Amino acid sequence: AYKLIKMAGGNSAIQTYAREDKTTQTLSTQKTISVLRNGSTSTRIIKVHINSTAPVTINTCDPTKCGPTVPMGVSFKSSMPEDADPAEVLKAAKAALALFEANLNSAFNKNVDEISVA
Amino acid sequence: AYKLIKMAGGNSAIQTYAREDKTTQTLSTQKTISVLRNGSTSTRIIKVHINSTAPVTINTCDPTKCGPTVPMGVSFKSSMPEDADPAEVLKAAKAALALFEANLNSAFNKNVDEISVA
Amino acid sequence: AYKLIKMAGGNSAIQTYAREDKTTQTLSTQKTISVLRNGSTSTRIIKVHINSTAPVTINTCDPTKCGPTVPMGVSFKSSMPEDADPAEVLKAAKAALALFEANLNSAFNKNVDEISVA
Amino acid sequence: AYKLIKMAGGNSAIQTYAREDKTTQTLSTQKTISVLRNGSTSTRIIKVHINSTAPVTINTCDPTKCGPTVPMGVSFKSSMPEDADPAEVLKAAKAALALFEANLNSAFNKNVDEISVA
Amino acid sequence: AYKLIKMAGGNSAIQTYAREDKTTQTLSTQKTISVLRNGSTSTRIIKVHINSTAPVTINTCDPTKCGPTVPMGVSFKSSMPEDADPAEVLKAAKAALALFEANLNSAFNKNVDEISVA
Amino acid sequence: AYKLIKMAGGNSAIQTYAREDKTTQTLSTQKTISVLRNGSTSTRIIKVHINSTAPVTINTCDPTKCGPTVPMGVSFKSSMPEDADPAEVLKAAKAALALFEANLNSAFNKNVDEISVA
Repeated sequence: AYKLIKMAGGNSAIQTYAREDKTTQTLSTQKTISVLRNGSTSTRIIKVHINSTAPVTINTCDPTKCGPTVPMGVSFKSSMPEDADPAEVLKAAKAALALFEANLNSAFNKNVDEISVA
Repeated sequence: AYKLIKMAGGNSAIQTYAREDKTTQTLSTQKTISVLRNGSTSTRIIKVHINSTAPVTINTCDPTKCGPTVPMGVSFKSSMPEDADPAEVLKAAKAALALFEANLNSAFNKNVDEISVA
Repeated sequence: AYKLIKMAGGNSAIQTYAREDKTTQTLSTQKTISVLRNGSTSTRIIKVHINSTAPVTINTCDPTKCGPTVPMGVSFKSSMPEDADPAEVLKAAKAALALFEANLNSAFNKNVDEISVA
Repeated sequence: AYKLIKMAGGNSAIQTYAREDKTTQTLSTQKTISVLRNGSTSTRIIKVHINSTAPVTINTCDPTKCGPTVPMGVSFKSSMPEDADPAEVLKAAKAALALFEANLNSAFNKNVDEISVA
Repeated sequence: AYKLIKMAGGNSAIQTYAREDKTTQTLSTQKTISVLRNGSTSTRIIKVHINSTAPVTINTCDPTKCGPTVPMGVSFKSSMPEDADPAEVLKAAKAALALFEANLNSAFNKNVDEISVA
Repeated sequence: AYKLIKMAGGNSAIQTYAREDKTTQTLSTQKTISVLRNGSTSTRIIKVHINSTAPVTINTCDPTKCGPTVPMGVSFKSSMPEDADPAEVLKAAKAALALFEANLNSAFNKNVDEISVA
């Protein structure tokens, strides 16, 4: 139960947030608009990028003597024509993620031959 | 209300599925392992990549839904050293996605100053 | 009966908005400052530029409204040295626009010999 | 309460007017027709240009000893396919202008995040 | 009593404001973050910069009564590592400012053997 | 409550003080005068600089528990022509400082659309 407050940042397109408790855990959201034209017609391509990271100490069996840290991260990206419906690709993506997020650190990729979407 | 069946493709430690009824909607899951060495210490880095896309007919002039197709896609990526705990990173990422999910196709960026979690 | 929301673009001291319901209709406002030096004296010149455009499907043969799109646009520009009074210039410009507004698309020029103001 | 009478001018496309009271305040209206063809089809592009200017003396704090003058100007431009409807782009442009015309000389561009159109 | 309205700036790191009555009187706020890497531990260093200026005109007698304009400004700067306590340096700075504030425009300075802090 | 005792400085333009309790916490006051020659009239320009700092130690875990020391500081600067009135720029700067003061050590910043001045 915490909240991520917006950080001072240089870019206007990117919003950066840090966790109130641990200002080492951060999150970043960015939106990009692109233009793709066929002949005379032109359509907008909206791209979203959300990145949540925190540092994690490399050495589990060490005495935690400020061992060099590696970023641990979870990222989300979205690219779609304006006013398209991501509802179904999101449902599918979330269903797939549910199979992995238990084993997101365990180097074990189960052979799944079909994924059921709710 | 549907299921993603593994497509008749060569497994490359990358598993690609298509939706049973709409085989245009696809989804891919891969896990890879890297080795990060800092001095004497070496640690394994688990990297998951899930992708869920469908084609979208460009909003066109015809009453019939006919036009060039642009891919729309939602992608989730995850990189962390083995046996780390991404619980809080995932929680924050999911809260941010909850904020931006309706606006994934909006072409307008909502300026929020804090993101409440858990 | 609608509002122009500022689009998710990088502010360049130029503000670009799109219409909320019809995001094809856009509008841009910029203000710039110049310095005009005549001999010893230097004065600041304020320059405003407002642009309001929408795409227009070319009048075509099909019953469906399908054809190449040409931009239609109305543009207002204003340049004056700082603290000047453009009240009367604006008044005359507005009277002229009132005369020509119905004929902005006419391909016929109305020959008027006087323009009444205020 | 004045009127702009037509001036002697050289061009037939451009109508030039001067104010009766001050023949230093002037106004000019021009209409241009262009042709844009796709394949066999061809369409007219009607462009209107209205420019209202007056000279203004540079030096406010001077004794008004015929200081060199700079033109202060307000301009309007219109470009659209023949028989298109500028009604909405005009409404939007006028709504935007209303925010600026108070501060047309004051070098201050307020951050406006949305413009309401009547 | 007045309000500092936010001006439209291209840079998102700096927020600029102008007084509603006098748009010549302005104020800028900027926060920036620096990383100080000591060994394998990086610490965050927060710098704040507030500036409040307005143009003052130096009247000099002249056949043509226009004199130059030079800004008068009050600036505040701050720099400290994250989660440090500025309470006491603020109190001391404010007491010194209290001594000098009356005489900011006066070119007088007297030896002060001690400054009493609240 | 404490007293800033005057330290013994070689330069007479700058007066330096140290807190009686903590001689590590210091404060400097300096006033300087500049001449601005416009034609045959020279005008006096008063600049004041107050600085209040103290050393803060960044604790970083290490086999040998000694971390580096970096200063935290609050700075005030002022510059204006003689006999000008800073009352309003001071009020505005103080209101902005009042907003940012709590968050001087926090790395958070939220968009503020206006600052209300007393």
